[PDB]
Amino acid sequence: APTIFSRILDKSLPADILYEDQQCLVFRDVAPQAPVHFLVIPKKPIPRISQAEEEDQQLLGHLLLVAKQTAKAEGLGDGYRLVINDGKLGAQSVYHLHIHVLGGRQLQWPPG
Amino acid sequence: SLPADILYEDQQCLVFRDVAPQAPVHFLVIPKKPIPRISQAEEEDQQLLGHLLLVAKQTAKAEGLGDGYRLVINDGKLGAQSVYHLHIHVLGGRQLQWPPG
Ligand SMILES: [Cl-]
Repeated sequence: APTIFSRILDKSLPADILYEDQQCLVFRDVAPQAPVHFLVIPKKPIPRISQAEEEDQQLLGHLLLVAKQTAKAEGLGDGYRLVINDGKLGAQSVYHLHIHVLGGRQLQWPPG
Repeated sequence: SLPADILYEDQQCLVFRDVAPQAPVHFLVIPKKPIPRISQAEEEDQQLLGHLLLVAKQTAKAEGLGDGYRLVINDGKLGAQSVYHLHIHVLGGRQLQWPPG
């Protein structure tokens, strides 16, 4: 049942943590696709965005605000990209909701 | 473009097809409040931002994206942000690659 993010959350797998509160955790991606690449994850183990529900509204907004706050802290003033992958066609890696934040280089278009 | 290209509307947001699609399904979720960039959202926007994500995933289901899809928000020049109003892109109907641009 638990994904590897369970170890990130319980600190049994050391990670470069940029932000933490009782709702979420932000840590660097160890397979980075940009000079800055971090993940914002809820502590509630919502597996994918398609499985979020109305009761998650506050949490989801909080994740976006934390993403943009952390982007500022990481010096992404010239721009960045937020990405959420759902399921196989979305190339979702781990089945625990995560927002990717990529910056520090020019992002291309299309976005994959 | 036609009125039916607005896939969803409420007092908080509008959802409409992208006329320069990058996938067989490609639509855009925008707030009615004119937040220019995600980097300029503020704490007061918490509920609105969560609503936009829920609307994105609800509309993805309505558009038949049951095998996966991708949400993208671009900020500024390095993000390739193309209009200075907040847009959540939703892309589906094909395999999305990695990296995401
Ligand atoms: Cl954009």
